[PDB]
Amino acid sequence: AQGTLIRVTPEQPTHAVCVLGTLTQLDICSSAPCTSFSINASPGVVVDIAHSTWPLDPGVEVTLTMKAASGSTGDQKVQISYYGPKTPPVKALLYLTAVEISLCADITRTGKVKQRTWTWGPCGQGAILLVNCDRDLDSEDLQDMSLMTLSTKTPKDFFTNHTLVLHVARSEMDKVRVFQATRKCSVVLGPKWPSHYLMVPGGKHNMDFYVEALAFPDTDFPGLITLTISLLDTSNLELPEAVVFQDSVVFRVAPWIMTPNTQPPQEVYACSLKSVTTLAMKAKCKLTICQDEMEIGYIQAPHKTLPVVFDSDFGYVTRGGLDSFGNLEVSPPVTVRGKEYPLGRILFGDSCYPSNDSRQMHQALQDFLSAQQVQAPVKLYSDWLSVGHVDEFLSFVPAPDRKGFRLLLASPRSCYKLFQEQQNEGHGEALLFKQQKIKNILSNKTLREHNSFVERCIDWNRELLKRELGLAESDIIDIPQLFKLKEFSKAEAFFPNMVNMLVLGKHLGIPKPFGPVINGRCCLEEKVCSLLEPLGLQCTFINDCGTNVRRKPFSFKWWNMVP
Amino acid sequence: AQGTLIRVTPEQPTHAVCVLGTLTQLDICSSAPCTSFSINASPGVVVDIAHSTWPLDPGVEVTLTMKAASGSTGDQKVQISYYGPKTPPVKALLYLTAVEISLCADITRTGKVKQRTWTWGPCGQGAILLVNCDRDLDSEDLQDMSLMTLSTKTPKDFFTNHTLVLHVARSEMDKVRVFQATRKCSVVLGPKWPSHYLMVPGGKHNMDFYVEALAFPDTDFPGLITLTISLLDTSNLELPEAVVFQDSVVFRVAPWIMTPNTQPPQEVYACSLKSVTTLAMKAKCKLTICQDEMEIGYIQAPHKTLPVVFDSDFGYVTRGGLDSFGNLEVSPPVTVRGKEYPLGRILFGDSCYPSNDSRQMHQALQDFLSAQQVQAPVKLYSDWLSVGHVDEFLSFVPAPDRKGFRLLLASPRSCYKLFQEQQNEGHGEALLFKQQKIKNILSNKTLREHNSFVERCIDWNRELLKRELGLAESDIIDIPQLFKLKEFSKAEAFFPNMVNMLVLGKHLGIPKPFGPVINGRCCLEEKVCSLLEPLGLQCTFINDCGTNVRRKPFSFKWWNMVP
Repeated sequence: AQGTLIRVTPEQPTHAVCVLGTLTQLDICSSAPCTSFSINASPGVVVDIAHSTWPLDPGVEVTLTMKAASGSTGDQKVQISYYGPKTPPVKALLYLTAVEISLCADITRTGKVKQRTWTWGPCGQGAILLVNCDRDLDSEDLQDMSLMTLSTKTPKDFFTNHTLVLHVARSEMDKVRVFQATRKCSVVLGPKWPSHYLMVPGGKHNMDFYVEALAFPDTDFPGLITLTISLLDTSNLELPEAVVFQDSVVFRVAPWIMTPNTQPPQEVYACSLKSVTTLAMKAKCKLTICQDEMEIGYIQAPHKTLPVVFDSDFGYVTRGGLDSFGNLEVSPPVTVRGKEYPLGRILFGDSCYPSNDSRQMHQALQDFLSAQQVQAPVKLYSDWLSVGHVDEFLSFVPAPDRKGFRLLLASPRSCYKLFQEQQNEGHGEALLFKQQKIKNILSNKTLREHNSFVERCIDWNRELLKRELGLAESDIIDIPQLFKLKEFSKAEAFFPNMVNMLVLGKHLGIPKPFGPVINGRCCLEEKVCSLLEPLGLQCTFINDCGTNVRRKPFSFKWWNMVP
Repeated sequence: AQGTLIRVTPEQPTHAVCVLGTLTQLDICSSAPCTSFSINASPGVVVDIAHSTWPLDPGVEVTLTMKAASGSTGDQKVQISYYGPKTPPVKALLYLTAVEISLCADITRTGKVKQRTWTWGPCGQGAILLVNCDRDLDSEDLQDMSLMTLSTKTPKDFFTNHTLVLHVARSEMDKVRVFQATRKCSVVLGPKWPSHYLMVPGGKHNMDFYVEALAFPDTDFPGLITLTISLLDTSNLELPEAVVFQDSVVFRVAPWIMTPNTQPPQEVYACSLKSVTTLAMKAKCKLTICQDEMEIGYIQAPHKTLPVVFDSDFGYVTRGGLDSFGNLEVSPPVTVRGKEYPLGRILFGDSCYPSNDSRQMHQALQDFLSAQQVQAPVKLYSDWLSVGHVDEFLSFVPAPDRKGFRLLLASPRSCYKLFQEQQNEGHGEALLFKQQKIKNILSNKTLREHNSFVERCIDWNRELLKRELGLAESDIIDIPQLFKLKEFSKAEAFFPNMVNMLVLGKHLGIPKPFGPVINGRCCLEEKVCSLLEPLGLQCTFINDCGTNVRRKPFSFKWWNMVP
């Protein structure tokens, strides 16, 4: 393991402490007389040595390991006999005192307290801390926190000459807060003070501390917070305190995680019309009435997962229009050229390159999402849309076969083909919605070029999503949809944007495109179903849209990922 | 590689560009009639397809690759023949225009311009940028910068319908600056503007840009800066510009690197006595006269390495007493449990745990050194010394055998033994320097305890350095040295701190410890030589210390490391 080096002499005896679990090396030649030596000691001390030898080479390795906490000070002895030529010299005396000092937490992400660094994966190590989320003591308010325990086994009179201090680095104090459990609970470490003395009794004992995080990861906080325990010697009243042994635990603050439409819906919210309440109903989901300016995510720790709302028993964060959460989505779990993204991959749009007229999500948001590493953000292209949200051109719906989902991309092409197949059939006179006929729309050269330009933007995202999400054409479904360049050549929907749907599990709430009515049945409405129904989706069309959807957190534990 | 997807139809012909080096996929069924199809095209187009097949399955993969830049627009054709049952249908027409667009730099760290991400190591990829260091155009001022070249091979009339733009992300614009070489040089990308239009002529051409970094890595700058090139289509005067192809190069800003005493000295500096000029003389090193408040390091790029001074043709940085560069050192190259540290490992001291009376190096410095990753900083314990510099208890000198160096640690023990061996011999009356006799010093119980406490602090660093630098006792040498606790129980040297030496290569300038004179020869002075000389060091003692030492940069290229 790790440890110290003791120096013994024929001069006088040496007193020293040895913490169970550490490597105690012994320096024998330093103040030695005589050519060889012999080591004999108490039963509780296993004196192992290599090149138990007899020479006096300073290359000899004499390490001691104690087998258990002593009952009193100096229970174990180590006698160093120095002999040589034709003499029987001195015997160096060493009185050790073994103690047990374990600062331990839930390093095995299992909700139960049982290599000095935090490591990802299912075969990794490291306790986890949830950030404290609250807008404006005992278990009645400490189950959300992380338990850390300090157990000690030392001789009764041990803490008359040694004192334990618990500390955090000054650079991390403003990010954590530790509570001491008196078996009330008072704050011992925090933004205020970095260190604190523990009042610990000799013998077998152990106190509980409760830790919480005060900051999600961010551009200036990787997410690790370290708590160390120091065993200080204060046996000499004159000299200052001398650190005898340190040990620590490394916590990692849980990231904020977004939830994709492929997750079972748990609750829908709406603001002050009721096609949605009938939908949630069929969708086996709850429904409660009160604004799409926030996104419901979740933080998760072995001992507790907890919904957390993100705006600009619910947590909150407020980091801060491409600049709104309506331009924020998440792919479903996906694998790309090997690398596995179990929690999906966050999708948010902006522009191809920066200009005097380029919009983008505020840099403080982008940097934040990236800081949570677990869903490695992907920049799409949406700046081409008047409003600018990626939801205006994409969507994800649950599938029952391939990868388990399907990418829906708006598609002007799929609509011209549909209106064309419609004209050929003799319905070129059908009215959409001024109200234009399916043939004027088709003959409109100007409208045609516009969509042709939109096809380009969406197609550019088709390839982007294909690369970053590792998708295949077989994972994509083009939904017939038209567009029109209005404001500053920016794009708007030429009719209810259907790909801007409320995916509530397996039941979809799609905007009704009052399109060309054939056989008393809108062709678009009809086409959309012939694309989704064979997948199991239940298409229902509504008219207009303020809604949010709290969804079920991934069974997969974010910390088992391997970013 | 990476690329686009073209949609052809029997309707009309499709025109499109294809950049050499990209994957051009073809969508055939989208607007197809008829059950099978056939693909035939110009000689310059290698039409490869898999399940050249005949079916009409949307699972068929038809990719095109051009063999070379076209001479005019639409030099290559691709004819899609759609046939089936008992019919001979349409032939879809496609006119492609191949162009060459390579934005390339020195991705092979070789000083010569020849996977879209920056990677470390000897088998890695990624150009390197030096930060601009200057205190207060042509090659006369552009050899320190990094060359980036844009080569193009397109038909003469090509840029009448397409325009190239060079950009940096807004989040990195304030960290880079790009100059355009007109074959004067003017700024095109920088803290001011993120994008810029290139005025590029059709045919074969290539322009040079010169890049420089304006910020070393830091807690808010990992060190990567990305420059992308966009090929925009502006063939339709109505619609906005449409990105056709993007490519980029990823630069990494050179870290600031510190130089250990094991490096050959190149120049010593001193401020307004001359034992040092005689020393540099024997040391085969230059010498120039004018303050130890700065540290001379270096930045290094394949095309140029350049000395850079660090304070609070020389570069400068000013990030901002444990808080001074006198508490800053660097181990020599060393290997620890496998992990290799070729540029050494930065050593800087502070305290064991944070207190009301703990000192430490300003957090902005610590964070800075870490940001340069190349020399992964190690925190030692020095807060116990009145002044607080790690140089007061350690030093590194060049060795000719083992790892190539030797760790020198001050050692009160090595001095008591030496003064004791001296007393036994009958010199217990020798005067040190009030002037105390070698026996009063030895009998002094209070002085003895003090040093005993210092032994503890140094011994705690002995184990720290052993672990982090992977040292062995055989790599350490205790220099006899005494201490005394004065100011607030803080430590000071009980006689010229010898381990605070000016290692000028193989020639050492050690503080003279006017110690007990035996045989007309100070015992300490004598002991120090019997420890160093057999290693090749030339010990010379001076009396007191303002000096700095610019040293030779490691032959090893920092970017070949693997942090």
